[PDB]
Amino acid sequence: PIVQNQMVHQCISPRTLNAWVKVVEEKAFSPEVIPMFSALSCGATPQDLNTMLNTVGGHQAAMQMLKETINEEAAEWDRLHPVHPIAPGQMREPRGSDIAGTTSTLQEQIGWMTHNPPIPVGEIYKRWIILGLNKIVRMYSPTSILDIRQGPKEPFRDYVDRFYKTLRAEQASQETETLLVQNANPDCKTILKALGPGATLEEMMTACQ
Amino acid sequence: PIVQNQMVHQCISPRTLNAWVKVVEEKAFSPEVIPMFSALSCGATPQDLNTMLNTVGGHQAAMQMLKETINEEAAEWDRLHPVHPIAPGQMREPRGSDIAGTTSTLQEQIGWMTHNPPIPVGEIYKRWIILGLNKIVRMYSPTSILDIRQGPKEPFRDYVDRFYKTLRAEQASQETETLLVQNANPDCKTILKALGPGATLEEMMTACQ
Amino acid sequence: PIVQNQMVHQCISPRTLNAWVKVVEEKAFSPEVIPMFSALSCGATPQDLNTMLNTVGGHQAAMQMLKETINEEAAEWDRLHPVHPIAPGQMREPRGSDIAGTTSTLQEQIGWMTHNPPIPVGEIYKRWIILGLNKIVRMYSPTSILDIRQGPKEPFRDYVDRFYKTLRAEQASQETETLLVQNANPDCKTILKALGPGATLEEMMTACQ
Amino acid sequence: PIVQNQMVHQCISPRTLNAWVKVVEEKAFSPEVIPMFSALSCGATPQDLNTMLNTVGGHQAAMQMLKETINEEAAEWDRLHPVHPIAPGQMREPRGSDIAGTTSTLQEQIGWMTHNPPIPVGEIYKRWIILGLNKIVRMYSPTSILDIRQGPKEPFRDYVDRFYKTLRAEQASQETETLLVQNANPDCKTILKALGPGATLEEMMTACQ
Amino acid sequence: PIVQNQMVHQCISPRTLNAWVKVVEEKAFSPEVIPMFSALSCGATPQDLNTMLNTVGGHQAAMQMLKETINEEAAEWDRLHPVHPIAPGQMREPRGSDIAGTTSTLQEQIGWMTHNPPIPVGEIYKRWIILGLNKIVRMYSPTSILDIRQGPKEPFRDYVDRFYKTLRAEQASQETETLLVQNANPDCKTILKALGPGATLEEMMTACQ
Amino acid sequence: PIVQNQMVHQCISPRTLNAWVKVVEEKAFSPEVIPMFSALSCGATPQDLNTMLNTVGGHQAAMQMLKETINEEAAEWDRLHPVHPIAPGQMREPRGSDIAGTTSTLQEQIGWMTHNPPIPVGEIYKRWIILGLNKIVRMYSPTSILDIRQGPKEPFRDYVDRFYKTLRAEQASQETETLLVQNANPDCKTILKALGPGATLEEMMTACQ
Ligand SMILES: Cc1[nH]c2ccccc2c1CC(=O)N[C@@H](Cc1ccccc1)C(=O)N(C)c1ccccc1
Ligand SMILES: Cc1[nH]c2ccccc2c1CC(=O)N[C@@H](Cc1ccccc1)C(=O)N(C)c1ccccc1
Ligand SMILES: Cc1[nH]c2ccccc2c1CC(=O)N[C@@H](Cc1ccccc1)C(=O)N(C)c1ccccc1
Ligand SMILES: Cc1[nH]c2ccccc2c1CC(=O)N[C@@H](Cc1ccccc1)C(=O)N(C)c1ccccc1
Ligand SMILES: Cc1[nH]c2ccccc2c1CC(=O)N[C@@H](Cc1ccccc1)C(=O)N(C)c1ccccc1
Ligand SMILES: Cc1[nH]c2ccccc2c1CC(=O)N[C@@H](Cc1ccccc1)C(=O)N(C)c1ccccc1
Ligand SMILES: [Cl-]
Ligand SMILES: [Cl-]
Ligand SMILES: [Cl-]
Ligand SMILES: [Cl-]
Ligand SMILES: [Cl-]
Ligand SMILES: [Cl-]
Repeated sequence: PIVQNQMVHQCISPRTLNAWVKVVEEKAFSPEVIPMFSALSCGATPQDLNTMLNTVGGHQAAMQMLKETINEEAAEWDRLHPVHPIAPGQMREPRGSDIAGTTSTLQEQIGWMTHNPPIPVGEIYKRWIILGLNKIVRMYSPTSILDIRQGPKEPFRDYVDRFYKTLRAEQASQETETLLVQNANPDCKTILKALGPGATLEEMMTACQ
Repeated sequence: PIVQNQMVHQCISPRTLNAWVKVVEEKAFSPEVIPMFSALSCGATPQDLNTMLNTVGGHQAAMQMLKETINEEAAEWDRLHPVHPIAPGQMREPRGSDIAGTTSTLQEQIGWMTHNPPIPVGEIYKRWIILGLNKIVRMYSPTSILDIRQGPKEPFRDYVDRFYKTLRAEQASQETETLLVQNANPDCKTILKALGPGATLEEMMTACQ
Repeated sequence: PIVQNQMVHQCISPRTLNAWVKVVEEKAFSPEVIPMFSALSCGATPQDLNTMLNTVGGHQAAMQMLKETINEEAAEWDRLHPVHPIAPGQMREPRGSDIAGTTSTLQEQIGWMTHNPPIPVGEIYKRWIILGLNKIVRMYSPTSILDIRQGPKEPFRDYVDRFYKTLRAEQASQETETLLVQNANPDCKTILKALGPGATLEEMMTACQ
Repeated sequence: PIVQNQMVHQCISPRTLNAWVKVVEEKAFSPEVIPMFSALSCGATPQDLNTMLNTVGGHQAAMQMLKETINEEAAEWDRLHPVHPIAPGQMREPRGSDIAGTTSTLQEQIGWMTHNPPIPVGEIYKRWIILGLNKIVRMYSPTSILDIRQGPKEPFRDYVDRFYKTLRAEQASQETETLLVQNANPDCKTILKALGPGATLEEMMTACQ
Repeated sequence: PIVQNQMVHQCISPRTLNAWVKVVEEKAFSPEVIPMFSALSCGATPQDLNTMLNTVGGHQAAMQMLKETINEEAAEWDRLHPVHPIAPGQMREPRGSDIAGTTSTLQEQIGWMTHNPPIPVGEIYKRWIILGLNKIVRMYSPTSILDIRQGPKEPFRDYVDRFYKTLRAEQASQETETLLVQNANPDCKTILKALGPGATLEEMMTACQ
Repeated sequence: PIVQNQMVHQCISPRTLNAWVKVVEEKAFSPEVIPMFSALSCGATPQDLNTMLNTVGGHQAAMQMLKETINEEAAEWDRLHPVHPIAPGQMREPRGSDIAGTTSTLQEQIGWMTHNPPIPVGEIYKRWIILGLNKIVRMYSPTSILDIRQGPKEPFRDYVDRFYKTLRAEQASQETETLLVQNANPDCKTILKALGPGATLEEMMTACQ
């Protein structure tokens, strides 16, 4: 990544590398994997981002979907930012493929990211990757919120956990009280109805405790 | 977070990230998880705080209660601190949503936290989160102190552990001798009665050892 | 804690935090936990010390005894050092509750600890905590030294280990040859008697090997 | 490796050393081992690269293939860059065997890598090694893409994972929609045929979900 | 410990603390524990050395022998270096109890160790401790070298391992070919006799392979 | 070790210490242990090298062979470099025993290693140790290359792994195609014969796949 000390390039650490590999091995593409990726790739160059994605073994259906998303965003970038035999020793303008690190060198990437003003190719590429990762999360979300209904003897708290877990995956962690009540079991629904509208989640959970 | 070297921004470390994820996985929302969160988020930006909260998988009923608490505190902040097309290159005043990191950039957050004098948006947001976490702890406290009574053959020490464990959860670690005696078993109660008032916990525990 | 680079404040590390939590989980309040706490809290602010104590789940009977000890020492501090509407921008004198971190801010704590000359509130508070921890160790010491006697077929070395383990807990690691001999079994006692007085532990152990 | 602070030599870290040894022990020569090697050997001298390769126990058939590849590339380097009793205290030009670290000292390697302009012998040697590693990956790829066909009751997602896993190994992670459809089972093939051409992978996977 | 940056005091690290605790837990007082202690206590103050010794739970017979050894060496130090109401703001001369850290403060210890010329109280105290540890190792050595004899079907290599393991413990790793031959089994003894004198260990082991 | 910042002495790290102990515990004296030792002892003083060797428990037959090798090399050093009551405050010339750290202090070792020009006693001693370690590896190599022959149903790849593993141990990783073919089973030998001479290992392995 690029870090302070002056802004200088640093090697990706074994700790960072292992942390990413392990979270994928344990969590696959549960929603919480996205903010972990984002956090672990803080200051990342496009090379660093490709490194992290490449260290993943398996999950290749998802990674191909990721590739396709990246290619679309790169095509759109080029449409919005067309580049014009470059002047000797001068910084060239990055194309989509340069941002994704397929046609740019590390030194070029460092040049853009540390320029004044910077062309933040690390942040732009991360944005495309996170967009692709959110799509994978939505695809792999196993259950519709319509099918999350409280069991006859399921504690209300356990039901609320499932409801908001499902909502998070279906929306890729991007921001329902009435539906929560509607999908509650008849005993807790009666109690929640009696609370009326404007009840907080805390109050609803206390009531069905 | 923001740290010294001059006050500069640093990437959240994999060690910090993993420590938070693991403590939640092992301890859920036992009271001791709060001071761990506070300690692990030392110097945290609002982005860092959202990162830590987002890395948590599951417990989504609690996180939604947390969200609601944050939104209330943000609404109250705006009521107390209304903001007035900003002057070119000047620092704007943070709204509630800027403190919670939904409408502020990392650079803006860095600007407020390192300003002279600082607008400590990291500390303000942490305060709202801890307030929400304490409510979760109180909600998930399984037992009333009224039901913590010493067993006929339960060692006094074991009883005192349960009593103060329960008191801590019920009060979210925010600061009873008579009730302790009252809920003791008849043999130890007789002994403690004979000690009289003004006995320390140490003396009470020695007496029923 | 406060450390050198100039004396500056640093965030407590995840390594330190986890080390303390784990040693308590594994060793409870065996004597060796005290020097570990002292070592892990090197340079600690009162906030850091409260953090470490708060990260402990369970053992709440002991922590309440710790609280009581802290409150006594704070009351005594105030008796010895009474404080007199403070001058603008000037350092106030710490009360007992400021040293224990209940009524002082981190910035105030940093101010006292790094002042010239320093008011070492971190060291003063640690002293009160260690005093409380030593009392817990003495309370939880399961066996009197009077009951540590060598078994008929127990190796002398194994007996000496138990004797000095017990002595350490009973005295909270704060500094017997005749009693060691007296509590030895008849065969080793005969041999040790024949060595006479002035025998070192090494010589005694060699003799009953 | 060589790193910034001025460009200076640093000892390879135990963390780096162990990370490489462990990834080989767990993953052998699965494709994802290559980007891990590349990442762990960031800034590596030829000595460092030989160190990492030498710390591997077993897999000696592969390492001999690696040796042969390195020797070929070294022979080609010498053909392209012939060297001409060197001037006192002056930098000599590296031969193939100097780049591979068999006939060069660490100090010479440091001299080339930190020269102005640099002769990047660490990067040149890594390139030869990665070339050899990609060949090992292609050799050890157990299955042809022609044999990856969707099972009668195999979920489409599971099939796509195998297809792109196989494609990655066969091509050593160096960059098929029609073949994917062709190798799908009759039920999903019917559905995919009906989507027509121009369908993204996402759309194809949604359709056969 | 005291380290470079100027010679400054640093807190003992959790890594160092845990490494010492664990090596004792796993190896007790096998000979190899001594050089580990010495290495882990590099630059240690007397306080640091007491910390490390105090973090050990159990083994209290050995630690009491250690105490006695330390007290003897302290008594001898005072005999050799008698100290003479000290001049204001001046460095006092350390007594035995100051070197062992029972009557000296950390600041005094830092003063002696970083003085010009230094009074290396950390190194002097470590020397006394290692002397005591070597005695513990000799005491706990379970077997005399006279009882290490090669089994009828024991591989010569396995016998040599036991012989030199025993010799190391008996001598506390402080520096026999004829005895090695003498204690060999009749078949290997015949072969070694035929080699004659002046045979290296390598040659002897090859011969009885 | 000695490292850059100016060349200064640093304490050997707990990570380094543990890494060496563990690799020996897991790998004994498999060939790959040598480059690990070399890598872990980067910049090592003779004291550091003795530390690492001393932290090893067991394997004492091998360590005695190591001792003997070191003593021979020290004797040869003295023969080649005889030393001549030294001038006050001046650097003395190191003897063999000074290089091996038996008669030299750490400060003397630091003096030689950081002198201009340096007398690299750390590198000289490491060379003697590695020479001794290579001999141990050759001694403990369990199998002659003459006995590595492909099984009737053993995959060619598995056979090549054994062949080059054996060759590495027999030669202590110091640099056969005809012998590889000669020791292949009759079916693969027929195929390899038909390839003719000049076949690479890759081609041979593809042919017998
Ligand atoms: C964790 C989570 N669950 C969801 C369910 C449905 C939709 C989105 C989500 C999210 C992501 C989610 O909303 N995460 C929060 C952080 C957070 C996490 C946990 C508790 C409180 C705050 C976040 O990133 N931001 C910017 C945020 C902050 C305050 C209020 C609203 C949003
Ligand atoms: C740990 C704990 N148990 C409780 C039970 C009921 C109510 C609150 C709690 C707490 C939190 C709790 O009180 N923690 C203590 C720190 C502490 C922890 C353990 C032992 C001694 C001191 C704390 O944070 N502060 C500021 C404090 C310090 C000294 C006296 C009183 C309070
Ligand atoms: C470890 C231990 N066991 C005891 C039994 C009864 C009373 C006290 C104790 C102690 C604490 C104990 O005495 N620890 C020792 C350090 C130590 C530990 C182990 C071996 C040698 C020295 C200590 O802290 N100091 C200051 C000390 C140093 C030298 C002589 C006497 C005391
Ligand atoms: C991971 C993978 N699977 C493959 C299958 C066939 C051929 C090659 C491969 C690769 C390597 C692979 O292509 N890795 C990608 C990084 C990557 C990994 C995972 C998802 C998205 C991007 C890469 O290194 N680069 C330079 C790249 C970046 C964007 C588009 C195309 C290529
Ligand atoms: C490891 C060991 N085994 C022994 C058996 C009997 C007596 C002493 C010992 C020792 C300690 C032992 O001798 N350790 C060696 C280091 C060493 C360890 C292993 C192999 C080679 C060199 C040592 O510390 N020094 C100073 C040394 C160095 C070279 C020659 C002689 C001594
Ligand atoms: C790993 C190994 N196996 C062997 C079998 C017989 C003889 C020696 C060995 C060695 C040591 C071995 O040769 N290691 C290689 C590094 C290496 C390791 C693995 C693959 C490619 C290169 C090495 O140290 N050097 C200097 C080297 C580099 C390029 C060509 C030839 C030698
Ligand atoms: Cl893969
Ligand atoms: Cl979730
Ligand atoms: Cl608790
Ligand atoms: Cl091998
Ligand atoms: Cl103990
Ligand atoms: Cl040993």
